[PDB]
Amino acid sequence: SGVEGAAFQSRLPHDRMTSQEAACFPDIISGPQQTQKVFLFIRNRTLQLWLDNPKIQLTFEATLQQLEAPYNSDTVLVHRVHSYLERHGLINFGIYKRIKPLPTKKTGKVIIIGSGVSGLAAARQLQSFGMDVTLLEARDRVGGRVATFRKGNYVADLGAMVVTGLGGNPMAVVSKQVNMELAKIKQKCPLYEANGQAVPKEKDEMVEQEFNRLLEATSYLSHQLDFNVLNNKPVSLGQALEVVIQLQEKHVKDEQIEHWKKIVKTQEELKELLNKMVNLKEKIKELHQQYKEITAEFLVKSKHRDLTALCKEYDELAETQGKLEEKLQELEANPPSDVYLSSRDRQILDWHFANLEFANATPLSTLSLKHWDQDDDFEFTGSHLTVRNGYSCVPVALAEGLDIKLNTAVRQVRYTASGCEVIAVNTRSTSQTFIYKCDAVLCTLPLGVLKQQPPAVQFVPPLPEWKTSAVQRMGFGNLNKVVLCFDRVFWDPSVNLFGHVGSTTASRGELFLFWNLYKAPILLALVAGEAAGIMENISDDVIVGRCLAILKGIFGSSAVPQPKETVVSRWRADPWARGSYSYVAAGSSGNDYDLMAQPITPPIPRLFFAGEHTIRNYPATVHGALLSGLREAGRIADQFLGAM
Repeated sequence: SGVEGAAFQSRLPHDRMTSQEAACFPDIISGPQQTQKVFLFIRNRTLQLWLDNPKIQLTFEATLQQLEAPYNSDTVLVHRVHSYLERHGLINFGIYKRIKPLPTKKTGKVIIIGSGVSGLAAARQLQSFGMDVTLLEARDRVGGRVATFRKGNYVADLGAMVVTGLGGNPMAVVSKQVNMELAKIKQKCPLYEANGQAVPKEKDEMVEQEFNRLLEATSYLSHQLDFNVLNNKPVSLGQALEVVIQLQEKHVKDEQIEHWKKIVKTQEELKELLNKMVNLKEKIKELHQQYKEITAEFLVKSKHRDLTALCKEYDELAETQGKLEEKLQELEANPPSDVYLSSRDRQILDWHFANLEFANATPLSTLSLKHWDQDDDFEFTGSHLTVRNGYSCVPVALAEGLDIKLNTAVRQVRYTASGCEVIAVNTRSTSQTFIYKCDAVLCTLPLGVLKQQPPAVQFVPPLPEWKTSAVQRMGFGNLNKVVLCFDRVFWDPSVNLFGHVGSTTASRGELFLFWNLYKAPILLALVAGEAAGIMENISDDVIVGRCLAILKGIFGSSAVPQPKETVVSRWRADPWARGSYSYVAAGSSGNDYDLMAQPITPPIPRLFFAGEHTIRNYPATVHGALLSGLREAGRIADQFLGAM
């Protein structure tokens, strides 16, 4: 399934056309199905060629000469496809050798705001399509939310760090293009309590099993019983979880009752049986007395079979009595769960939650119960890997040959029915400004900046109500890292990551997860959920000291030396960011990701948006950013260069 593979690795269905191709090739979709069959093979065959060697530019010519008969004969179609694929960044994207040198004559001038992966990506596309493009970047470096600390042999990612499963992941190609050393993440993640001791294999699995059950429960509750709104306010995921935990607590209390009742009842029965027995003892005494008084050869006979008969009664009860102490002692021995989760059990569960508040980069209570995982259906297949040599190798390589004006903070974007103006300023001398003119503006500003109040950059005219409203609706999270550079490795080198369980639900996200990813003696500590923001208000020294506390508790003092170097991120504070990444907030939905990507026109689309918060199916990711870049590059090329 080679050509079949290529289509999959391209997030496309190998045996049918997408609504897209259907739109661009309406003559085929609504025509001989025999042609559709051909179209696809051309598409799948072209991608293949590209994917089987993404280092060199795949051309229309090169494609045509590699297809086999009878395809190689339909020159036109091949072209039509190859073009389509290229325009939409499915081939010839990332970084490759050009066998067909760029034309000197550059048509159309577009300015890109921000030089993040989304930004660079589009930039390289618009330029390969022969347009005049310049990226204005506030920072004194490219990468944006991709930041890598490099000093000596020391390497560590302060921003994104994980690559999620190569299957169908565009980064896979890019990985190959920049020679980025990716290393899978070993699943073994040992958890250690507040005091420092590990968590027995058993509990880890138990509490974790419970963690999944709860989430599953909220999912059912949401997409089955439609419990998605309460008191007119949207239901958050944490809201559900807390409710689902409440119910579990009730079910336990309930089974404790029915048991206490079984007990008491069985104790009442005994106390009663015990009594009549004490009366039969009394009754038997009225006979082992009296009885012993000439007709006695029949009186003794009548008194005997009498007195005995009251034992074929008594010791008979001792029987249907033991059958109660047996039933009793047995229950008081097999009591049900005293509680749903112990105090310590709950702390571990909170770790799993915090671990989630990491993946979503926000407190569970702010997440939409219904849509927080709106894109689950789009995950790539494969093990998650980590960028061993620093995820920055990507943006750096992507910036090669581009016109990037670092230290240039944009403060105003003007767009009229006849052109655009981008006003920026030097971040080193706010006195001087710049007025770049262009036919189009591509805004890859983070949602965090777009949400800023007062506004970091001004739009003239102001953004539509429908755009600002979505911005205000969408969630933008925060996550932080603490980089600990040591001169020795006192941790387990075979262990990729290890957890630290907090003491309280509130602080469950404080340095809960430690990462061992690099060549040098380096550990990363994560700060998730509520902690994230708060911790930013604490000095590097203190925040580091607390890390050491944790580590020392795990490995023992004296075993944990002082860090020769420490790096602490504060992404919310970062004016060029204002948070880590977007998330579907309770009250918002995947539709806002679409509304974001929607271009703004005042008769012809002028202002365009790209970036992780604009790509609905692959939101909050480096690859998400990447695609949103290619996406707009294509959309813009179609508008300004039209057809090829």
